[PDB]
Amino acid sequence: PVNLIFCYTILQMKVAERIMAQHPGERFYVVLMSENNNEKYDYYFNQIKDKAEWAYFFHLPYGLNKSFNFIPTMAELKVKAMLLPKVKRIYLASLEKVSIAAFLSTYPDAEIKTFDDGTINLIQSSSYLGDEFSVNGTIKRNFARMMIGDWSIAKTRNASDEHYTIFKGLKNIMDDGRRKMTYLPLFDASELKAGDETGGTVRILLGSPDKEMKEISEKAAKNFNIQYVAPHPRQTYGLSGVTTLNSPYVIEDYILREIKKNPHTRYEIYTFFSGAALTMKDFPNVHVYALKPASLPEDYWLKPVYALFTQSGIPILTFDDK
Amino acid sequence: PVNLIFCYTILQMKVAERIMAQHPGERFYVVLMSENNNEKYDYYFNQIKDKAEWAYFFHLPYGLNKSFNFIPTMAELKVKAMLLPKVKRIYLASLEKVSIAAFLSTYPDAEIKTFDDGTINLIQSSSYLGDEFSVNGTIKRNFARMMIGDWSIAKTRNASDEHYTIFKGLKNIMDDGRRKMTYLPLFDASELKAGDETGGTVRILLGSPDKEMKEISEKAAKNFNIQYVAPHPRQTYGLSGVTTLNSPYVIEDYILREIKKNPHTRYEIYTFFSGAALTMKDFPNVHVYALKPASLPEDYWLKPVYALFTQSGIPILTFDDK
Ligand SMILES: CC(=O)N[C@@H]1[C@@H](O)[C@@H](F)[C@@](OP(=O)(O)OC[C@H]2O[C@@H](n3ccc(N)nc3=O)[C@H](O)[C@@H]2O)(C(=O)O)O[C@H]1[C@H](O)[C@H](O)CO
Ligand SMILES: CC(=O)N[C@@H]1[C@@H](O)[C@@H](F)[C@@](OP(=O)(O)OC[C@H]2O[C@@H](n3ccc(N)nc3=O)[C@H](O)[C@@H]2O)(C(=O)O)O[C@H]1[C@H](O)[C@H](O)CO
Repeated sequence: PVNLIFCYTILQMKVAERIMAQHPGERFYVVLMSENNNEKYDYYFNQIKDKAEWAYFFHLPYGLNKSFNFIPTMAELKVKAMLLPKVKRIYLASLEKVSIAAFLSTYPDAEIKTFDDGTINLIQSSSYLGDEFSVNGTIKRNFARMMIGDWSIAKTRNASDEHYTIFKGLKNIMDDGRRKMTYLPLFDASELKAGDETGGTVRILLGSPDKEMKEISEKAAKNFNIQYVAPHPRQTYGLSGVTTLNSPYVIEDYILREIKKNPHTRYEIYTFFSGAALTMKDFPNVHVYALKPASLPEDYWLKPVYALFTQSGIPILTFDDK
Repeated sequence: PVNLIFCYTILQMKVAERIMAQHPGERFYVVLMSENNNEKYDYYFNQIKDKAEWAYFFHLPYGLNKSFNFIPTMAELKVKAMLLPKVKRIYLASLEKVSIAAFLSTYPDAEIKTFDDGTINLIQSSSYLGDEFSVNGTIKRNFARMMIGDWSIAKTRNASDEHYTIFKGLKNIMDDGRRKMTYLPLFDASELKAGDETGGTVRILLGSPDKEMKEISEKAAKNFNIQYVAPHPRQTYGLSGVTTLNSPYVIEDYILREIKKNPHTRYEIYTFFSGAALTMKDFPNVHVYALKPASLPEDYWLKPVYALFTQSGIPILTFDDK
């Protein structure tokens, strides 16, 4: 059972030390957040880091704080005012309305617009009320209760007049009639120039960052005659028996580039339900398949995942991974 | 007139690019906040950094986000729950109740306690209503209106039952009868062991981080026969004609150490109204003097500064710096 201490000055770090002293042997996680980095801050952060179970130094940019911990001189007031950006518009992910609410309030006249957080935006309200998520005290119900509370805040606090979504024609959690819904594709079909799939077929497995998925991935590659793996940005193990694509791009960027260079090629994307399937749903010459290993429980994924994939016309291919 | 974009994923960075594309030549400040650092995040941050006027990558710790931008698997839900700290107590600076309100709400059952932000805590409510701060549209009135709004939030939202102050016997802005006020000194007199000032006198000027203060500082040192300067943690210029103390400690730490080693020495601290004067007000064998250069306007400092210094028994020494 931990105590947290949040500090943004050296003296607050000393105070934090005094508090720790009065609670000897208890567990403390100390956070320092400052815009200034200099010898003294590091010296004092190191000091409190030796005394706490866990400490972190969040580094911020110069000018972030509109507020003052000290009593400013008139000059310091002038400097601060004539430095602050004059902000006309803030764009942020719908759920960042919750996590950065405090900052939005310091710019009450800015026009706010939101964009998809990601595939989280595709779970409808009524789905959070589903029986899956309605057992009191369970992990799934805590998730749903947390989402419902946050969407409510994102939708009704700090008014925003527009939401950009990257998912054409799936109902968005943000579409509540209090804002314009605007489709914002990741590409322009005009610049891509894809034509008829008269050329060949390229098969790619989307790698998983979970290492327990290694054998299952390797078995999928064989079972389905898949030439390539595109590793996940956080994937840290290698897959054998398949050609790994070493590219600097995430899959959507990689595939859009390859389509432009190969406008007649058929790309087949196979995945263990990555959100990239929903993100690439409407890319030309792209055909997504979901893979379902028999050895995983039917409820490995939440029910809305199957429903979005199915609504989106994405086949689910089951296979006995043994 | 700037636009801000806040992002916490790679794809949100692409979206941010699309938005920028639709607003060609306008000014954009882009912020990326993530717990994950890997090749792909840096590649994509660099990319958007080449496209925006200003961009920053705030690095956060692993686990910070209780929320999800994607639809989690059951396994990912389990991992997240069994990782989150069980928090019993949060200590934070009174004004951090405002800036980190969003985080407090994710731990609604934690006991919250606050401590001084700093000398800002010593300006009373009625003082913000002073005539100095009551001219509509001025920089001082915007400051007061901002403080009044934030203290109100800090005092009445997310209930906290106790405030630690480091300033004995000056009225605190947080003392509103909705919390215990607790004095928390920076030292124990029991461990310091200061005795009668039978030894010698040490005179120290507190350096200023403002370089326009250089000549004035150097003239003060001569006029007042001050042996030493203790530079401010952000001071970046050197003072001539005085011995600069090269120490790793801030003044309060330095002086407490020197007192313990020299319990009969008289320390005289001279300052251009540093908050360290108020912080060290009640240190044994310490005698603080405020310095007021004739060449600065009478309103260089705000009126509550003079009043706190005067209430605290701190002489103000005027001198014609020429
Ligand atoms: C905080 C957190 O966990 N974030 C995770 C990310 O670290 C990863 F863990 C995961 O990834 P997941 O659904 O599969 O896919 C998310 C994005 O990762 C890229 N990708 C994925 C697989 C692959 N083989 N090649 C790729 O290039 C695509 O751009 C895709 O749209 C997850 O659920 O495992 O979910 C994402 C976020 O949803 C995403 O990073 C931003 O939209
Ligand atoms: C964000 C921001 O501007 N922060 C500023 C700091 O960078 C500096 F700019 C200033 O400093 P100021 O009142 O003089 O004093 C603040 C603290 O700095 C240390 N000190 C100061 C002068 C000196 N010669 N030797 C020292 O060791 C002491 O610990 C003192 O209590 C300012 O008003 O100029 O105010 C502080 C904060 O109030 C302080 O850092 C935390 O309490």
